[PDB]
Formats: sequence, structure tokens, C-alpha cells
Amino acid sequence: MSGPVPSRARVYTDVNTHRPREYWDYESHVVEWGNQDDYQLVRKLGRGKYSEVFEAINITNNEKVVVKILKPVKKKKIKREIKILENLRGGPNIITLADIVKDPVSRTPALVFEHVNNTDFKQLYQTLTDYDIRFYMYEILKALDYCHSMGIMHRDVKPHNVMIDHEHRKLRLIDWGLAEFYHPGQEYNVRVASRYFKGPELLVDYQMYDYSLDMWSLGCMLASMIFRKEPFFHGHDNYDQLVRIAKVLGTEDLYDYIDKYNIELDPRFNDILGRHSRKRWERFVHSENQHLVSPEALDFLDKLLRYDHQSRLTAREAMEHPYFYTVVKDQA
Ligand SMILES: O=c1oc2c(O)c(O)cc3c(=O)oc4c(O)c(O)cc1c4c23
Repeated sequence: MSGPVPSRARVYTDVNTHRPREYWDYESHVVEWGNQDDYQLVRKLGRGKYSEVFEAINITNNEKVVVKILKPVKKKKIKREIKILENLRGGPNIITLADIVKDPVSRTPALVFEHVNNTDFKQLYQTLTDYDIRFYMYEILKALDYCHSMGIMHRDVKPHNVMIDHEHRKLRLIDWGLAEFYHPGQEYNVRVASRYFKGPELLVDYQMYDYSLDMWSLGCMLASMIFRKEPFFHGHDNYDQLVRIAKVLGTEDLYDYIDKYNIELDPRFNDILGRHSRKRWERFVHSENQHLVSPEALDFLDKLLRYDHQSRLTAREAMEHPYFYTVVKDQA
């Protein structure tokens, strides 16, 4: 009946605003295509959605690389990823776009990324130590703070998008194919991110979201890691996703969130959330995960997983949490 209350990023609100138009205007951006023959496809890695990736080698200098060929997708979408990748290139822990080559495989070309010898995310989880997790979480935070400071929301933060070469302690945040430029007052598509990592704002159709979305997804990751339940919030659909969350954060804070921003609750919700108390994080601590848990980790996770997007810690203040006190601190 009314309408929802507007919202804006609590930090880096207008980093794109006064930057040259070329920076964020990706649909008019045109690319100087690299050469397809410079790379030799060696093996097909994994199995990608609307895109297939391969292990490969640059013929001109035998450097190992990963070629990502794009499938039947709209131009402006390819441009968006390319433009975002080029802009963030050089930033801490951001995957480096080594090249973009033209190839008539389906009206779509290919993206060349630096090679990351990452351990199968599924087996790696099970071998990390308390320090490894604090270290890696810190590295991801560096990537988010930098990208957010460069005006980009990743929108698909999850274990599958964090390549980790554990032997080299090298970490890269990948798949910027859903990333978007933040503009205050803008209403974005709530599709983005994987179900299990979607912030409440996406689940209740709140379109004026921001960088803080990535912080919720990061929280879901953290939770799955320290508690060893991957994923932590496992819902069946958007509606069930929020229910899984409420069974932990409670329903009261959820109801307070929707009222604060005057959110139109869909018929499918009024009776599905029910009534749940706020559960304590210590409840999920058992003999299989206690070594990756600590009071600061719990306090940290608690400041990340908040219904209200504006209340969640920003990447930078997350890096200032005691949870990361032990982590290196050499700043270089
Ligand atoms: O930069 C990437 O490196 C990768 C890999 O090294 C890999 O082994 C598998 C993948 C993969 O499955 O999907 C990807 C994406 O959708 C994407 O946008 C970027 C990358 C990968 C990727």
C-alpha cells in the first residue's frame, strides 16, 4: 500500500558517482580482443553453468592458464564482467584477467584467467585449521573491501567462488559474472547469489541493496567453515531459505527488519516463518568443530549475520575484529 523505505550503502556510497563515465558504463565499453591461438586447451575443469572452463597453456610463453568460454549470453553481460574484471585487476586477492580472446564458438568469446591450483573446495574444508580459516577469511575481506571501495558488489560470494591454492596460501575471489556497479538509490535484481548465500533482502524482495549483501554471504561461508555444516542455511526455495535463517537468528528481528523498511510481505510468508527464538551460536559447537571455534569467531559471525543489511559489519571493520588479531599483521 505504501512503499518500502529507501536505503543506501553505509560506506563507499558514491565511489562511482564522480568517477569518469567510462569506468562504470560497461554497455558502451568495447574490447580489444586477444588471440585465441595463443592458448592450448588441455583439460576441461569441473562443469560450469552458462560457461565452460578449461585448464590451458599460453603458447607464447608456456604459462599455465584457465580459459573460460562464454555460452549463448547477452553482450552487455559479457561486457559487464570484462569491465568489472579490468577495473579491479591488480587489487588484493581479485582473480587476474590475463586476457580476453575472440572466438566464434557461439557468438561468444573467451576469458583468460591466471592459473590457480586450487584444492577441491570439498576436501579442503575438512583439513583447514583455526588459523587457516582466520587467514583465508582475512584474504577474502581484502578483496571485498577493495572491490566495494571500487564500487563493485560481487553478488555471488560462496566457497565455489573462492579459489584456494593452499600449498601457496594463495586465495582468489572468482566468477564476477554476477557482479554489478553500485549506484545509490538503484534497484537491483534480487536473483543474484546462490540460494544458501542470499541475504534476507534478496529473500524478501528488497531491491535497493548494496555491498552489505556480500557480507551476509561471507557470514554464511564463515558459519559453514567453523561449524562444518556446508552449507549452514540450507533452504529449498527463497521462502524456505528465510525460514532456515529465522530458526537461528529468530523471527522477532526479522519482523523488525521488514517493518523498519516497510517491506510488503508476500502471502507465502505470513504463516511460514512462524515463531522462533534467537538460538545461541555455542549450540552448534560439538567435537567435530570446536577447534575452529572461539568466542571472537562467534562474536564476529554474530556481527555478520544480521537481517538488517545496514547493521552488518563492513569488510573493513570486519578486518578490525579481534578474530583476526592473530593473523600475520605484516601488512605486506
Ligand atoms: O577464474 C576462474 O578460474 C576457474 C578455475 O581455475 C577453475 O578450476 C574452475 C573455474 C570454474 O569452474 O568456473 C569459473 C568461473 O565461472 C569464472 O568466472 C572464473 C573462473 C572459474 C574457474
